[PDB]
Amino acid sequence: ELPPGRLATTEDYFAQQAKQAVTPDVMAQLAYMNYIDFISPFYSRGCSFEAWELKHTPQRVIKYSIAFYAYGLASVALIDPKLRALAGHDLDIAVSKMKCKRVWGDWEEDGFGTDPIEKENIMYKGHLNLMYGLYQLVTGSRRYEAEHAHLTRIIHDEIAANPFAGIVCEPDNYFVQANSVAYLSLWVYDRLHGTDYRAATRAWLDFIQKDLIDPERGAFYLSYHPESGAVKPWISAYTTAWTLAMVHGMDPAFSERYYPRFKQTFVEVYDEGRKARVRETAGTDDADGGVGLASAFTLLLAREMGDQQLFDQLLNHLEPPAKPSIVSASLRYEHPGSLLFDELLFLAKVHAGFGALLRMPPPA
Amino acid sequence: AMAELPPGRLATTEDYFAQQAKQAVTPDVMAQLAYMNYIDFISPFYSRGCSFEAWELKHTPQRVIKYSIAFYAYGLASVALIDPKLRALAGHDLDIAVSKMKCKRVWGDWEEDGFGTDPIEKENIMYKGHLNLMYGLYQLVTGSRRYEAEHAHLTRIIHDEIAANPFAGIVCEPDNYFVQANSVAYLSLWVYDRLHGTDYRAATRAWLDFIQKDLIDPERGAFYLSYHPESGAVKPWISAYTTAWTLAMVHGMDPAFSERYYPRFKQTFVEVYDEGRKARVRETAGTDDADGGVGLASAFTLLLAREMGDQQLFDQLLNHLEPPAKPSIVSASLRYEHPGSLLFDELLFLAKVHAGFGALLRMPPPAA
Amino acid sequence: ELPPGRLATTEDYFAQQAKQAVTPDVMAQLAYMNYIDFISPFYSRGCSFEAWELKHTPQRVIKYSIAFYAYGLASVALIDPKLRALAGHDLDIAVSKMKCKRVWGDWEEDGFGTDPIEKENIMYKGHLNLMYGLYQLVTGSRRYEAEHAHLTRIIHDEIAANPFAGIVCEPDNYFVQANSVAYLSLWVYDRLHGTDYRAATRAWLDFIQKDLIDPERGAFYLSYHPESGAVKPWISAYTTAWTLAMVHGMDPAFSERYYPRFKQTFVEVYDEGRKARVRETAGTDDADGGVGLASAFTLLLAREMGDQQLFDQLLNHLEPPAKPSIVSASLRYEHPGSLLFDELLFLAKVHAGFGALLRMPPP
Amino acid sequence: LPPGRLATTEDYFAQQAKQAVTPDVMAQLAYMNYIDFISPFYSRGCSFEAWELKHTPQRVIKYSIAFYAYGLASVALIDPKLRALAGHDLDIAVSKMKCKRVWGDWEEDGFGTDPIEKENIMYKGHLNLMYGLYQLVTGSRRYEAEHAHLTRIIHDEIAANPFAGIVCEPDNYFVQANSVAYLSLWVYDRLHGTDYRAATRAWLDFIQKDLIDPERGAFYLSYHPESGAVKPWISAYTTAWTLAMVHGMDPAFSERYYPRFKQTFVEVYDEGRKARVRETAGTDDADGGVGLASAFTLLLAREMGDQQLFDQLLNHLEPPAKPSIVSASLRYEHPGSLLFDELLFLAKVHAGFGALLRMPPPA
Amino acid sequence: AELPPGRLATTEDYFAQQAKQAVTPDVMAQLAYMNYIDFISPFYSRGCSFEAWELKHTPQRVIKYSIAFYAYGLASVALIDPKLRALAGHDLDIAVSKMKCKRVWGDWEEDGFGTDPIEKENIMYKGHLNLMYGLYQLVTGSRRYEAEHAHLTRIIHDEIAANPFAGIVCEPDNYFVQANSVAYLSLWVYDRLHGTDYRAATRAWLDFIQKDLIDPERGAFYLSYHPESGAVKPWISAYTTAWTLAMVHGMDPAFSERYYPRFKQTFVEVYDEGRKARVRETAGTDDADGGVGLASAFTLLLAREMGDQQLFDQLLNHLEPPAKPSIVSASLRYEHPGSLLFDELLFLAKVHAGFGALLRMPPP
Repeated sequence: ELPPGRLATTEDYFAQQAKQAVTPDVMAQLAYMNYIDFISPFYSRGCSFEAWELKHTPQRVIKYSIAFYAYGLASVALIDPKLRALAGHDLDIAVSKMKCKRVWGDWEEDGFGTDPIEKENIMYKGHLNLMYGLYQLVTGSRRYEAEHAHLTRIIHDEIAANPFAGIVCEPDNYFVQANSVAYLSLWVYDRLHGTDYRAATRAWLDFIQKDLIDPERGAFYLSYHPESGAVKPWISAYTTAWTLAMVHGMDPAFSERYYPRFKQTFVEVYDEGRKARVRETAGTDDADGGVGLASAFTLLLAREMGDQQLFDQLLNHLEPPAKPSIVSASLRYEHPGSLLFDELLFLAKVHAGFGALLRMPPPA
Repeated sequence: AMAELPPGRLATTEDYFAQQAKQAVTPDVMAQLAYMNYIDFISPFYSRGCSFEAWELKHTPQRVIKYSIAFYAYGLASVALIDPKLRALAGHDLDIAVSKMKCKRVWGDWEEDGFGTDPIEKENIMYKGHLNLMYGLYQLVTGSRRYEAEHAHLTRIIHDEIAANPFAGIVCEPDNYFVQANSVAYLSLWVYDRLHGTDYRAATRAWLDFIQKDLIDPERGAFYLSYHPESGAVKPWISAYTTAWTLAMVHGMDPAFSERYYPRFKQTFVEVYDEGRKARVRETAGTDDADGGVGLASAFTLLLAREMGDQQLFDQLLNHLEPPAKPSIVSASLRYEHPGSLLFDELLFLAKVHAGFGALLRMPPPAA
Repeated sequence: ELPPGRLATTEDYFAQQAKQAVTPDVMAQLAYMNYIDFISPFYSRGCSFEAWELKHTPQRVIKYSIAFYAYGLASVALIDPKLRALAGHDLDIAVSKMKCKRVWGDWEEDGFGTDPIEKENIMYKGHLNLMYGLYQLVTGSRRYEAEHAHLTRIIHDEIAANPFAGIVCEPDNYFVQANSVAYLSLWVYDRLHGTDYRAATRAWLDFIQKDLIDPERGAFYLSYHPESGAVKPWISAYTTAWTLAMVHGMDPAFSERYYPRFKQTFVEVYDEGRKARVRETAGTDDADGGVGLASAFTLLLAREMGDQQLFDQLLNHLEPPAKPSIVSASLRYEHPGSLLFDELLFLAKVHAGFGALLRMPPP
Repeated sequence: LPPGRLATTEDYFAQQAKQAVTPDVMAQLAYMNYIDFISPFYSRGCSFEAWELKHTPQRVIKYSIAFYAYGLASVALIDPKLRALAGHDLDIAVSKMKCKRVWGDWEEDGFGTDPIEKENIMYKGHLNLMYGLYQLVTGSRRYEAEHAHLTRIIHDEIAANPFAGIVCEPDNYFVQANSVAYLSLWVYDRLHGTDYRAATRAWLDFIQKDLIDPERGAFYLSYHPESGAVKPWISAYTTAWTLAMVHGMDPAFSERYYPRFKQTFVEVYDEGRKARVRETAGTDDADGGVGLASAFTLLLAREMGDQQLFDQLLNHLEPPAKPSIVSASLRYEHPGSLLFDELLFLAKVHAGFGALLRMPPPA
Repeated sequence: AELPPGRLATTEDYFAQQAKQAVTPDVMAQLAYMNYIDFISPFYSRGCSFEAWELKHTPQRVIKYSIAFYAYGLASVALIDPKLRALAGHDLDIAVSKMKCKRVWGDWEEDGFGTDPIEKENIMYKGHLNLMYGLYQLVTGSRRYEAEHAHLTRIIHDEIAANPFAGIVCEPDNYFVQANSVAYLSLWVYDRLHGTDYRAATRAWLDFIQKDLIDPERGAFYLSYHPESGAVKPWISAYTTAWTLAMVHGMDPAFSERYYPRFKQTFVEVYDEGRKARVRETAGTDDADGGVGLASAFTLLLAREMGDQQLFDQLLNHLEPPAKPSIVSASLRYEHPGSLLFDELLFLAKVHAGFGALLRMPPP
């Protein structure tokens, strides 16, 4: 029923919404996130990052950690209405910390500018914009509404000005997965305000199927560089898994077309069908190369696509070697196997689908 | 059992509970006062200056220094009641405690976290609640008006913030409300009223009604971890160290409140073990693990057992906490080889001397 | 025939341009250079040097690392038209990083000035000027054309003002290899613009064949110091190998004359003809003394001169002990034997010749 | 000599009669003076390498300089041929004592930017005694204006206070720090024919109330005038230092308490050969607290003329510290306390604080 | 002549270099260490870069001595081999440039003595700088530093004229005979270049240092003099005496010839059946090379200055073999240098032509 190192069944994770209750291990993760003074990640809105120092999070990855926690908390709010207020509180803290210079300051240290939202920098500010929207869908609070409208207009105006569809992270550095976050943030703003910023999405989905995708492999190239026209000629599994998951919330048929191809290209089923692991690129047998996140993002994609078999296989690969334990009702891993480990396992366990988040029942 | 001395214990529970009646501290309490006061530069109460070598040597985290100073101060106030011959020394140490508490090393996390340059103007009640209680206890012990103008100013900030808030009490930064931090601030208003004949303590009844209605699970006798008034969230876990601290301070203001919940608190959290000889405290529900979270459930429950007059539980807890830390006396000064938690020597000192918060509130004026 | 411990045969490297495809290990090197967020050397145009921190590159060597990667990327553009846009993008990043104060700021820290291009400093600004030109040959982009024109004129004007042929790196410190880069940059500017800045080259080639070369040994002296007149009395293999490789792009006959003499002076064939290693100076049997780059620059010169036998012998010496491996389609060395290791083995495996780069067809 | 003793007690006590320091005292002066840059008395500049090498804590440097200075003043009385050297070293001691490395804890702790304006009597009492001893040894008026200014600050602060003496900070009064300040007034009066010392009788009357246990011959650790507190532990090092300096001003005072002090704190052991000093009551442990009870008792035994206890204490202190003489300079491999070489030097030479007050004028 | 165990070349070979007009191969390998490798060789650049000294762990306060002793050796290379004179001049230009950098003189300001290291006092620094200016111009004929040389020579002349004792202090109350020896020799060199008579002050100084500063029977100087107190530190010093007698031999040969045999009896220990020698730093000890640890190395320079081939051989047999020299790629390294300034002082003693020969160097 449960192999060593698994805490709950795949059936149990997929049934949380129908039961209106998170699993006990998800509650223990929420306790890790919230319980201990000063050192839990969601203790305070202040510019303190002790939880991330303790996990040895690299500075450039903090912005991804906060965002992926926020996306998981939005699904907790949909699963269990009794945890919606807590999830809203944690989302307020997530937005507050995301705005701290420890999180965005690499933009200035690299020489690109003193203001991280004014131009470009869509990985940072796409996540921030999606977070502002999810906070307001969950709580009904207008605390960040003026900032949200301002950043949504920046994103709209940059897309409208560019001859390619979307926005760069820096001059000649375009990433499809960073764009996927920014476009989903426009769908959320439209849900809140009755606007049509999402009308830009069709041009983007047409553009990314042109030279940014390998159609036979169902896989995006690593990056695009508009000034040279270059596409870096390696396909990327973690890039593809993230992008197809977010796109499925905006154009389900797009992701349904490429998902089986993606699986054939990258996913290695092993141990008699019990486990799976994901190769990061073509022309290798090695799993989880590059940034080391192909299997963890494919676990999120399997959840988004409703693929219980692949979800179970990947969590059987990822969770047992990391040695979970529950101490004083809080979850810890002795041997996290990647960056963003507890963040991505939490998000995949609770994820209700990006379309379900867009359609979240309005706040009491 | 209260007159037995287990291995790793320095004085009996009977001896600690008899100190006020005998008008003398135990020898190990005196040896703790020697640790606190004796060696130049490195003892914690050597000087009023902004020097923290004693805390560097113990590896105290910056955010915990304010609690270390405050818990030492609360124990020093009880030393003043136990032995009139030590009351002047306790007053001198309280002056140093207040002076160090005002140093930016102690409060400066407020500014580093981005909340402001002034740690008392608004919010921040754990820091400024302890500072306000310290100002009051210093003046009750000494009769000195050295800090009276600052005490009046901070008492009025606290009074005005309570009056302005729609919930009863003050936050620790927007949407972060802690019952234990508020308990300190309310007790500080009782002390100001004792010194000045005022009625700032009239706010207390609305606060006790609010925390009993909304923030306690009355059947378990246990408070929830925290309240977040903007979102309305209550973090849905009960906390033993939060509850032990809050019930101990509340017992000084409304004894009946803490007497109602104390037996239920013990059933919820306290594990008696070793054939009744020892006890250890679980931090939350749904676990068998002792002293999770911040690791202070047993140490705060030792203070609560002293406040409630529960000699049996005090003995059990001290039998769990003290022997593994390996106390000894060297050159008439107390040392521990293996302190078991943050705030270890501070909380064991406080629990060994504690006269009760009601007795501190009523401290008779000093001899001329 | 694949020699032990090698990734590809010498025949395979020399056939890349005819096959219009890089070898799989060259592609794996391009993956190392480009793939991983933040830590790959060609991730961003920003002033971030994590890739160089992870390799323990000394500050003073970063400028050479960037330039030698750039020179290899220009040959990738000629080998495979389908990788020309990638090579162009990487060259844009290389120019951007080369202008960062982390790269040039030793000039100011040493006390020489706040502006690294206005005078002297030809190793830095010679490489930057060659990189501006190669970027524009590969891409057709005029992004850096005004900066290129400005720096080409500074180089022209300094050559015209000096009584010796060329430019110093600081007062009394003249290096033939740094001048070779600067002169090659004038040939590239002339290819792009139809100018005649290269007309200064003949006076320079005449000058360096006086007190700066031992013509019998085919070897340059370490350095010249025009204020004292001093020539440092040691011959240098890495100085000679670099200089003869770049000179072969401007005056092939010069390098054809000295190359066999250079090999007799410095090159030790060993292991029954299978391997070779290069002595850095005369009067020693030790290989790869000094900066430790004689064998690696001789690998580049063997490629420039079309010498497949010596190329094979040197790569059999250099590559196996460094323990290459390919993980997730990206190349790593466990034990690089020198500074600039992956840069110089990359450049020598792809190098099409400096004259072929000069004559690169438009995009 | 028993292992780790360098000279007999008879030899130390006979130095003034022989007009010569012992060879180990000369080897200590060589440690103090010989090696460029790293000897403590090499230069008058604000360099503290000797103290960095001994790991002296910042707050202890002011005591180290002062105790060296007090030993140098006795060297000047022992051997007229070393009086000029002792004066030169005293000039450097005063110069270094004024450096912010030495006094700057006053500002870092938040008490003020001026270390002499008010309070801070441990620092400025030692500085004022040093100014006086420098002028007694040399006849130089180099520091006379500064000496007059600081003497007047001390006189005016004593006159303003309702308790007898001066605090180190508000509510922190130390009898041993006051003993230094009062002795500095006796030295100023010897030099100038003034009567600043008239304050001494009120101070000796005051410290024999709540600050001393007369039956034990022991001072309490500290007094806190704002609260009235006297810390309730007696202190051996505090008592030994205070009785030694007081014996120079009121010999009868120290003679009254010295036998009681010895009964309270001194343990003779090893068949009468050794002695060691407990720091407080209610312990069998020697040298607790700051770890200086035995070393200050060695100074007190010298001041009181107690050759037996001096020998017993030096037999305890010196051998385990493993002295040796290398190139005519004294080193200790295992100093047992802070201020170790300073206090053993001072006790070996000390002529008595009254003898320093009566020092004949220079030749 | 037989090569003693562990030596690179015979004493006969070092003493024959000037007559043969060629340096020995190990001296050439030392010049290669000094000049060959980019960035890390000490004489690579005129810039304020000290990597060579960082690699040897040279203390900051000793850098000024390292540069000066290299410079004095280079001046003798110029006399030994006309073909190396231009190289020696180039290296001397770099030596002067580096000597002027704040890393070299800045202890003067850090210790609190002033912002200008030449205006007054500080004769060890500025005496060496002044001698280096002169030797640079004798070797090259270059007037690059002539204005600075004239300025510093006048400062030294004016300070000697103002003082009631003969010479200049390092700091107030600290007078060192060896530091003064350098400053006086610098006046002889300025006079050789300019036909002036700044050297006229030398006789008063030689008279002065033969009073309380010398033990005439032992042929040994006291460690230091302190004019404000009148103190003379009561220990005689071998390294002080060896350096002073070497430089004085270039100005008053008879002075050093008088005291040299006495100095040897006082301090020099011959051992190993006459094969080796080592030098005691002070009286009243059997220990060799106490204090700063340079008595044997400075006595090797003095043996060379005085033409004493037997003592030179004995001292080099003591100093060089245990330091484990080797030649790698034609460049000299020591595995175990025995003291500060080790490769500098062995280089200088191996080439030294005599301070009188340097003073009278024939033109380029």
